[PDB]
Amino acid sequence: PRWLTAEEQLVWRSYIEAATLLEDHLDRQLQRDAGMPHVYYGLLVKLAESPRRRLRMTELAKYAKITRSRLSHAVARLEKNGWVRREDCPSDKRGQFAILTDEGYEVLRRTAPGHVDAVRQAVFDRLTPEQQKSLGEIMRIVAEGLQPSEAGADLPWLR
Amino acid sequence: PRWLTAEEQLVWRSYIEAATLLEDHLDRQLQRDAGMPHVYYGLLVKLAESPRRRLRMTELAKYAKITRSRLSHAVARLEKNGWVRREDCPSDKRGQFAILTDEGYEVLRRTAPGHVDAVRQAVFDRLTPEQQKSLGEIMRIVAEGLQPSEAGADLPWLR
DNA sequence: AAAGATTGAGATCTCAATCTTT
DNA sequence: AAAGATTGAGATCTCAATCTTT
Repeated sequence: PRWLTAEEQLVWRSYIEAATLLEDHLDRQLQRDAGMPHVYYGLLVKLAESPRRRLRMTELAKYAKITRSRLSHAVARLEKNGWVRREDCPSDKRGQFAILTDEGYEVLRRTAPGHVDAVRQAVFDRLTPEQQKSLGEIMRIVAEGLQPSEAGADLPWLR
Repeated sequence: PRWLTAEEQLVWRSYIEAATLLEDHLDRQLQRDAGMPHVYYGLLVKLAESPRRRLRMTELAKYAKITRSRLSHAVARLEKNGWVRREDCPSDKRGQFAILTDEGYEVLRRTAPGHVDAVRQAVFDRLTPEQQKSLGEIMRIVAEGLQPSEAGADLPWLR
């Protein structure tokens, strides 16, 4: 039997709040200004960044840190509104590509500045360089920790 | 209305991943070992901590940083499985109390150690004291920033 | 009216089952 | 068989509408 010290509780509690408030603030900013939730927007960003604006489903899920299932549903929804389309992998008749359409790229161009502001104002404008450095070192460890290479691990995109 | 440096962009990414992986890891740990998602478990923890193991709805929402709507739905679900019950406020026939049942308390006693481990292994076991200090200072600013007292704001529990 | 809280519908996420291809 | 990916059902969250009490 362990437990958390009161000091640790304060750290953890303030993490939980912050995260829950950020996701809320950003989801809302994106739902009004761009018509989609934060996770979806992130998918478009990752494709926009990819070679030929495309990425195979599992690779997309891996970057997003979500499950293939969630990704499929999300891309059905994004395909419906025309921001994304799908193609077959030619060498492997099993794979599928998610490709960002022109119109999808135009929604990023239209909305990103808004979304960037919101992410600035909530976070980066409030932290000294030292803490920005410190935040990234910290989250990278937490992330690294939760996606080890070790064999039979429970990674979302391998679910 | 400036741009984000590439460094800042990378910090932000690694934040998003970490958070998305933690919520995933903890939701799953709590869904198997305790039969409920992380946010719900939090509600039980806050009541367990409260005087008389009870708290009025809006107060509960304010601690949890969620909306009243989400809270009502969540407490219907917790009431159904018997971990929570409701009472009327006697002075104000408008208010409602959320009270943690005995059996609900027994689910915390049973599961907390598991949940604490999972939160240790993912986070605290991986950070030096300096970074634990640093994390809390950082998130507390982000949180404080997103819930100002200054009236014309969009706080979940006031939605 | 506004405050406290709930409701139902539709959107999304999770889980398990399924299909095809390797 | 396992890998890549999708489906549908049920669980949960959001949004707007609603009800009761102040």
